[PDB]
Amino acid sequence: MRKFGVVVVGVGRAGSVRMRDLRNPHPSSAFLNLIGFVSRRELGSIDGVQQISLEDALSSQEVEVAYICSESSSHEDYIRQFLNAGKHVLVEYPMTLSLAAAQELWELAEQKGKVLHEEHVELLMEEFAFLKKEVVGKDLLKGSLLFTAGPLEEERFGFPAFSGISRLTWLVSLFGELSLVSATLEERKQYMKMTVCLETEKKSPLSWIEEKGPGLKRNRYLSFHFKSGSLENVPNVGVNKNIFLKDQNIFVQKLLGQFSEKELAAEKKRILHCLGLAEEIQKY
Amino acid sequence: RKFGVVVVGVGRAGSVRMRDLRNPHPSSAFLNLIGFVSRRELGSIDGVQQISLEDALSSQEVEVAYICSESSSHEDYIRQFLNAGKHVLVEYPMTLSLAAAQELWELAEQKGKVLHEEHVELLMEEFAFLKKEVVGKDLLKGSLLFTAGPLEEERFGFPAFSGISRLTWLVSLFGELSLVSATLEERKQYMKMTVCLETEKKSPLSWIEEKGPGLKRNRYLSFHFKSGSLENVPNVGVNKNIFLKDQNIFVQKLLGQFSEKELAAEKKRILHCLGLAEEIQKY
Ligand SMILES: NC(=O)c1ccc[n+]([C@@H]2O[C@H](COP(=O)([O-])OP(=O)(O)OC[C@H]3O[C@@H](n4cnc5c(N)ncnc54)[C@H](OP(=O)(O)O)[C@@H]3O)[C@@H](O)[C@H]2O)c1
Ligand SMILES: NC(=O)c1ccc[n+]([C@@H]2O[C@H](COP(=O)([O-])OP(=O)(O)OC[C@H]3O[C@@H](n4cnc5c(N)ncnc54)[C@H](OP(=O)(O)O)[C@@H]3O)[C@@H](O)[C@H]2O)c1
Repeated sequence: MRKFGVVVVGVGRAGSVRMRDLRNPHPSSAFLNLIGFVSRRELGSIDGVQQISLEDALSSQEVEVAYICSESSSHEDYIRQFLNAGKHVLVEYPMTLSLAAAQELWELAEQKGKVLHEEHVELLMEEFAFLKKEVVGKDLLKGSLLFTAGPLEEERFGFPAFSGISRLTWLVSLFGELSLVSATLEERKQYMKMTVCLETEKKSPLSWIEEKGPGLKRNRYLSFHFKSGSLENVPNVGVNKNIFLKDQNIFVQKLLGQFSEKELAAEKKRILHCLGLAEEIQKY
Repeated sequence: RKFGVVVVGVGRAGSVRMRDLRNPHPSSAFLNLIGFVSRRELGSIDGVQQISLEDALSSQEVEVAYICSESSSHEDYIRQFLNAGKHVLVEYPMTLSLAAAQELWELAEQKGKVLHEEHVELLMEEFAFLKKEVVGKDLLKGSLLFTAGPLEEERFGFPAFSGISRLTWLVSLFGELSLVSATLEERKQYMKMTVCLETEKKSPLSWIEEKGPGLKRNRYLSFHFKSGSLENVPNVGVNKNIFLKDQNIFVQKLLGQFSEKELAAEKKRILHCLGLAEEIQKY
């Protein structure tokens, strides 16, 4: 059995889940081989997995795939280094905090012949499976999505339109490419609220709000209105199941060339579309 | 805006279905389990009420029938519910003859409803893996053995049908297959079916179903390619809601989320297998 060598860079929340998924038996994982991890800190060994240096990780012929799971701000730096070193790259969203940087990195992967992949577990959640099915038949009059959470260090996870690009990705996936009508932002040092206004190609208004402050329980609130009727809640649709694993599975399919050019292009377009809006929003 | 569902036949399959309908899941959000139908008088499984075949066919409220009874009665129930105007999900094998399947597909088509043969075996982790391993390859020779306990042929049918799941793997992994030969041993409480198939590129696949007492339900698999071989599926973890996952495909059909191209490819495959099961039963 021919397995790709993997190293997980940044052993945080995201990183731990990846290591655990690699180490447990699954179809995706059968094709991979976790050779070690890279951390800014001196950890030694997580689950019999050894720490290894950035230096030795880029060097190694054994290592063919880098999972970048560090804070958003360092993503761009690491992606570039691993692509230049000749490795395939999986990176958690947002892949970068600028459109131009994303463009450069895709173009580099393309040139170096490797897969670059922005993880999007939000598209694999139950809540979204349901919405994908509910929206199918419909023509949206107006709609709104609010996400609340605790404070987040912008110096390392970036501006909220980037840190919450997942919410945007929903709206884009559900309703096509969107354009920016306006965007306001309140800050107050440890609170913050971002109010965005988007339109769909058929010119119908979507509202997007991210609120982050202390005492705020991570939550999602959603309301869609169509010509046929409205949806005020997602109903109880059960708990999310291995969203990260599932994303690994898409990545391995890429490594194996199981997706079409048509498909890989649609995805690239979408990712850039969002990164761009995040930027357009941050300007306004 | 939920479809009314009734589960016909409360066995192992039927229990799973009712549990999955009762629990909160994306699929299920679109369905509404109205009742079940049983040859026996059960009363109420989980606050779900028993309802007659008669009142089940009558009801405007009931729009979908899940047929989960023994394979022998599938063809009977499918026809009745399709005639009564209901969409139909049926567990494999949908029928025990090619001809019957063709008629029932043609009936659904004419009545404008979805008919769906369940194939949870395509949703197993073991298959997820094979789907990826096979992708790059050119198969020299290959073999698949499945063992289990005895099974009443009068009610689950001939083994090529009761194990059409195994065939559906080989077909799904290696394209449409042809029959070169097929032998069968019996000693009444034991049985072994040895089949030989070829792929379009004319390379040999062996398929064996063994059923007898004291035999632990098991699968054994060996593929040889021009590049190398595969003697085991490695530990790939346990299966996860294969039935729910099938329901999901069914609902996607109810919402028309699949293309004509896709729905066609699936009908073709299903019939290709039912046909082979028949050609094997002949020989
Ligand atoms: N985890 C999720 O649920 C999730 C979901 C979607 C997207 N993401 C994305 O995934 C990336 C990482 O998110 P995350 O939630 O994993 O970030 P995190 O838990 O805050 O960890 C990020 C980084 O913190 C460093 N670190 C410093 N002190 C640490 C400590 N005491 N414990 C753990 N790590 C520490 C690690 O780098 P070193 O090991 O080198 O120090 C680690 O890579 C972000 O780009 C985020 O946008 C995460
Ligand atoms: N088991 C699986 O994992 C599985 C997987 C794929 C396909 N299938 C297919 O599922 C269909 C049924 O298979 P199955 O495994 O569910 O068969 P099963 O559990 O033996 O049930 C079949 C029928 O037996 C009747 N029955 C009579 N007495 C019973 C009792 N005491 N307890 C439970 N049921 C009793 C039930 O009908 P009444 O309620 O009307 O009495 C039930 O519908 C077949 O086509 C099989 O090929 C099963």
